Amino acid sequence: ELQEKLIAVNRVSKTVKGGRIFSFTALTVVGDGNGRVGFGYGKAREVPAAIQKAMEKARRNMINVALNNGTLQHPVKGVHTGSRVFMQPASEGTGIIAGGAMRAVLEVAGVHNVLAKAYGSTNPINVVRATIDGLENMNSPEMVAAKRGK
RNA sequence: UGAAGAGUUUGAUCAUGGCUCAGAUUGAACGCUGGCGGCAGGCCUAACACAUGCAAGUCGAACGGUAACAGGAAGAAG
Repeated sequence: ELQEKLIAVNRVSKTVKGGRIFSFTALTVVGDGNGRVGFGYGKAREVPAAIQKAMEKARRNMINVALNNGTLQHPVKGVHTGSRVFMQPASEGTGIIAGGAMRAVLEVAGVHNVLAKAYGSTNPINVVRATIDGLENMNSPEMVAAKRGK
């Protein structure tokens, strides 16, 4: 299945000793379609090449996440320095909501049922890794079943 | 009876930090402009001040009476 997404495109326009920049920086997400998620970043002269520079590392970057029935069931926080994320379970027929970064990271996890909010710096390249830090913080009833007793 | 986001410090970027916008209520008020109806609201101001009128009356099954209308009678007459 295809799940891969583009979060943001940013145009670079400053002047340097090599001349004036005409480049684009991209941020993307992919995952494995079975339990892993990841992201990638990259700058290039053309947007399809920036997207590929990002996608090729977004196809390598992985972390495993406990994703019981493709849904969130507990309240969870995530952090990266100035950027914070908070995610909670939604009701029947409700879900995302929130900034375009969280909206993409949850699709590569197969999830929709989340009430999401961001706090502090809304910076995209931090709030993405703060969302992934919040998925390191995600737990499952199937893993707690292997912890209980003894 | 349930959960955000976006504009914005620069030659850049990331923190830290304040500013801003889509929204809404009202005895509102102003201007352009205004087809029907129902329901609601309509002197917050000068606790400053009024000509005029209305707004709180009524019972004769408590009653001395009779200003009137019916009915009888009397009578001035007609």
